[PDB]
Amino acid sequence: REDAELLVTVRGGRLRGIRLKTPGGPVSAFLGIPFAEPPMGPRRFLPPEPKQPWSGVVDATTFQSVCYQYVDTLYPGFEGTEMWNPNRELSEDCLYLNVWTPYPRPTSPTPVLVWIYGGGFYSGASSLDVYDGRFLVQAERTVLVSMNYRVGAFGFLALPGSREAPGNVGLLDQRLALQWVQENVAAFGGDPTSVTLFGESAGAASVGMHLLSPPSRGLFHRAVLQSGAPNGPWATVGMGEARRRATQLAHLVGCPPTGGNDTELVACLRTRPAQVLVNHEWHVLPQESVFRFSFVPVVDGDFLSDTPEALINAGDFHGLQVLVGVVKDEGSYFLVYGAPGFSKDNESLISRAEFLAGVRVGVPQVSDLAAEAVVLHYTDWLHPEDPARLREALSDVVGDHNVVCPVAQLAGRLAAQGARVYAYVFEHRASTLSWPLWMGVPHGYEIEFIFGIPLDPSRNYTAEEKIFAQRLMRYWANFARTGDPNEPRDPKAPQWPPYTAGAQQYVSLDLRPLEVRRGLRAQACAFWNRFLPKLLSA
Amino acid sequence: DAELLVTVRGGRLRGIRLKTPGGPVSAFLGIPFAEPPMGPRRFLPPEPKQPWSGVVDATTFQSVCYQYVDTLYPGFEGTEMWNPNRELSEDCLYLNVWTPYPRPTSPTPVLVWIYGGGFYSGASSLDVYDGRFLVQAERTVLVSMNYRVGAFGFLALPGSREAPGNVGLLDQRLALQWVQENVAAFGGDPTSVTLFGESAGAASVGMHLLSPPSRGLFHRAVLQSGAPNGPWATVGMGEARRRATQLAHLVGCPNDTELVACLRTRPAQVLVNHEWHVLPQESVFRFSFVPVVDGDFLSDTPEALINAGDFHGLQVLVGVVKDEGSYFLVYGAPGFSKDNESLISRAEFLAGVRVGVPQVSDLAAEAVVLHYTDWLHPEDPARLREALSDVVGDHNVVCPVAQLAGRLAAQGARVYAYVFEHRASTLSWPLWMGVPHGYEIEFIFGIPLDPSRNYTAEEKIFAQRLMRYWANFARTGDPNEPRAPQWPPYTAGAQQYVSLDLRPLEVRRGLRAQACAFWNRFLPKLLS
Ligand SMILES: *[C@@H]1O[C@H](CO[C@@H]2O[C@@H](C)[C@@H](O)[C@@H](O)[C@@H]2O)[C@@H](O[C@@H]2O[C@H](CO)[C@@H](O)[C@H](O)[C@H]2NC(C)=O)[C@H](O)[C@H]1NC(C)=O
Ligand SMILES: *[C@@H]1O[C@H](CO[C@@H]2O[C@@H](C)[C@@H](O)[C@@H](O)[C@@H]2O)[C@@H](O[C@@H]2O[C@H](CO)[C@@H](O)[C@H](O)[C@H]2NC(C)=O)[C@H](O)[C@H]1NC(C)=O
Ligand SMILES: *[C@@H]1O[C@H](CO)[C@@H](O)[C@H](O)[C@H]1NC(C)=O
Repeated sequence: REDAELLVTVRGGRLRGIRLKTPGGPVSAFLGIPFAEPPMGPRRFLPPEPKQPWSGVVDATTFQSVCYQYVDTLYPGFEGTEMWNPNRELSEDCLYLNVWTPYPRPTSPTPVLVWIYGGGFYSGASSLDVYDGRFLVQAERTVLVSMNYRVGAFGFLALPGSREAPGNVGLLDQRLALQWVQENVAAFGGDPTSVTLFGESAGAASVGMHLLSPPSRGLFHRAVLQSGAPNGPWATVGMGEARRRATQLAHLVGCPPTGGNDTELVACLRTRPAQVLVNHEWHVLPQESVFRFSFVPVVDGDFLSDTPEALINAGDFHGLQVLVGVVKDEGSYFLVYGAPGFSKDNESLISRAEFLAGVRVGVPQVSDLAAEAVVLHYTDWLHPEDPARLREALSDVVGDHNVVCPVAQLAGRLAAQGARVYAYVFEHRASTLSWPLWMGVPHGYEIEFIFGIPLDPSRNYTAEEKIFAQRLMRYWANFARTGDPNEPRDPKAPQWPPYTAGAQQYVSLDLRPLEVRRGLRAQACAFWNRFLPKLLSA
Repeated sequence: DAELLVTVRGGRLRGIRLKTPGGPVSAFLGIPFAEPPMGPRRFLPPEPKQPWSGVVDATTFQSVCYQYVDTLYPGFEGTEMWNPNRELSEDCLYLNVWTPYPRPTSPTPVLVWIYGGGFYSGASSLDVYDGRFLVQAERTVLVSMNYRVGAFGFLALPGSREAPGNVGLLDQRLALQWVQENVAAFGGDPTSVTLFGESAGAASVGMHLLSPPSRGLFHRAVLQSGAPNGPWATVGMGEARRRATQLAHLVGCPNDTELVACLRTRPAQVLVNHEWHVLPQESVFRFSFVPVVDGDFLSDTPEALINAGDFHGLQVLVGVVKDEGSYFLVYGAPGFSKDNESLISRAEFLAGVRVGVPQVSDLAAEAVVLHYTDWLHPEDPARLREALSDVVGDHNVVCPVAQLAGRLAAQGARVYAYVFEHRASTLSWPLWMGVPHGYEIEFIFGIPLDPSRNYTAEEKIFAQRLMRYWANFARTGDPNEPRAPQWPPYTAGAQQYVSLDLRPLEVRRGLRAQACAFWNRFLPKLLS
């Protein structure tokens, strides 16, 4: 009749899961658990409501729908883009989370990893192949949780001050899921007193915002920020700019038939089909850029009482352990989405005039003086027009500005203000990687190793890549268990030292053993983090 | 001895025979080329020397123009070699001619030397400017003049006739006119005159390049460690008026006519004693009275003039020493001394920057600290010493010279560039200063051939090389010897220059190209 391992009772009612086959053995998965009431109709743009209790058994046996989002059509049928696109139907009914647990269920409380996906706050889903938790859970005996959260207008359109579209509800979705983990993870054998958040890109930025928001900060203990930071220039927006964007979107879909009473405007927005909002959301940006990020978290005093930059500087982070890192070529991926002269299908050897144009697109919304400063810093004046060099330099501009330097600034301030910080640069280019060689190790391509995807037999990774994947999973689980990625009791293994504002040490992650190195693009980031904001005042 | 008797338009001269290790040389030292600029003539353009009867005694150097005397390290060779070595006088407008013995009987190419000293000091009589070795070795005629410095040469009340400014530059021009009219009497060829100069002397040369009435007085130019577009080399009309006015107040003077008349009653030495504290801020530089851009001598700023010029038909030799900034740091950069290693702290570095780069905004200063900090070693004392040296040298010498070279080459000129990288075995400054500002000059003039001095045999050969490059350039506009690794022209693209040291010429690219992008391309956009 029934199998007890696959049955669990959470506060809301009963659930039935599936037994998953992994190369190392069985795992229990409960996929598609509802944690909020569906944010439908009148509940569009509103904070999430906790899921009301149910009778009978909910089947948590497959991933639920993807939240409504734009679908990338740049390179149709190309694996490099398609691997990030929705693999379930789009629905506004998307507030479900997923729990993976060992088979049989742990008998003593087990550390929990909670994954928050990225996608620029306009896309992403917990159901992507590359976020499959079955391999981590099996290899390291942790519980893994991932949630869906609203993106785009649905998650971050804000008319600040109003009750009908207060903004940041996508982050509130993440918080509700975190509250759910507190109240329920024990039922799966998980330890609500050992919860580690981790996420990549917009997911990392979200992790960081939970760090800086007191009502979230109580729901977890440790944090991992992969290739993103809450102080990233794309990651937040001001109350005014948020309103301008909300309002422009409304206008574009015929709402108020501009501005006016917020209640009327939002009610008119609620009558539009989801797909219509999605279709117009690319229009609301002030400048042509490679960062299609129309709606993102808003600094409005509520979720964030001040800018993330400010909150970081003012904060006491004693008793916090954090793991942070970046891939070797953060910038390259983004360049084929707009920068003149770039394509995945040629060498993208750009001209100097193409380089100058690329700087404005890769660093949108800075003054001409600031742009000049960028061009000066990144030009090699002994070779000002070498196409190969200009390509590399532009990739560095985009990467440094949007990822590496926000991450370095976060790491430095946290370390100096009480946190134990560990830092990495991921340098392995997958044998399976379908992007061209000149892109190096692009944004996003460490995730599949962290989740242990190369252990999937149907995939064609090398045996060394399997070993490497197992190393990374070990570091992450070590960090989740102890706050330290280092092998507890292993001495002949090279040691990963803490990152500090002075020595600035980090390790390289590739097939070779750990190599300790200094500075996260230190010269470059002094420009973005120390000088450029002073040029902003005067 | 008839070789020592010469008649110039003004009258008759008696010179002196000098010895060198290579043979004799004829020298005519202390020739008057202007009426003495004294009493009512203080601050005025030079008047041509009125003819004389009898024979001028031209066997010894004449007086040094009034100037501050450096007392930072009394008795120290490294500083005393630049101080006056004759008595001070406002009666100082004399020039000197060295020529082969016996005097050439066919037109010989002429080198004309303009000394540096921040426009506040210097003299043609310093040992290190001794023309005898160049003249014997390379058979040129060599001329050097004294020109008025400090307030006496560059105090300006723009618009006034009583003190129009730039008269020290006019002293230089008048001497160049003198050379046109009289150098043939010594065997010199007035159709082959090369100007060379170091530091403010180099800025002077460049200024003559950019001023049409001077441009007809010479044919080729050498600019050593200085350039007319240097941030210290000129002053705007308004700021010149302010500094003049402040000097007047400091010496107790109260209408331009009235002000200048009162200044003219003050002993020269009194003006000198107060010239230092008219500057708008503390600085390692003592540069109160400098050439003023007033539309007359310079119709525009040297920067503007350089950008707008057609320089086809010009050949220029330019260069710098390896460590331009180090020398200046011991004159007021906190934590610096010639007598210790000058290992400064970061706070001292930050302070030093405001002193090495005066009168720029905080934002500008921050940018300087950004560019020159190694953010992996932000506090290493040795690295900080080196970087502050870099800052001062880049800003004041290397990047103005680089900009001048690039623009001239891109606008028709043929440019040759060098970096001078030999530290003299006899150098009396500490080792951490490397090759400091001014210490190529003694090699160019062949001072190492003086047997009474203690240079090595390698060093004498080196000097001979440098004398040959320089005279080659004066004769043909090309320093190269026959095919020897060749010295290529400097171009805005390839940016090639050669290293001058004991080794053969090594060709390299870029005169601190990354650093000078900061000073020459970015920083101007900021101040807008
Ligand atoms: C490299 O590619 C870009 C992108 O163009 C597309 O991708 C190429 C691989 C190739 O398949 C092209 O036919 C595609 O159009 C090129 O930039 C484009 O150039 C075309 C023609 O000049 C122009 O109309 C587009 O606007 C350009 N697009 C952008 C984003 O600038 C680039 O020239 C290619 N470099 C080569 C071929 O050397
Ligand atoms: C290196 O020397 C400087 C200069 O000080 C002078 O030269 C020294 C060799 C010694 O003879 C001192 O007595 C001289 O004053 C030092 O900077 C000075 O430090 C003292 C310390 O109180 C201070 O009073 C002076 O104002 C400083 N002078 C300047 C120009 O900043 C420097 O500390 C020495 N470096 C060392 C000792 O490591
Ligand atoms: C907006 O309109 C609604 C519709 O009746 C009204 O109740 C509300 O008071 C209005 N909002 C404000 C701020 O006045």
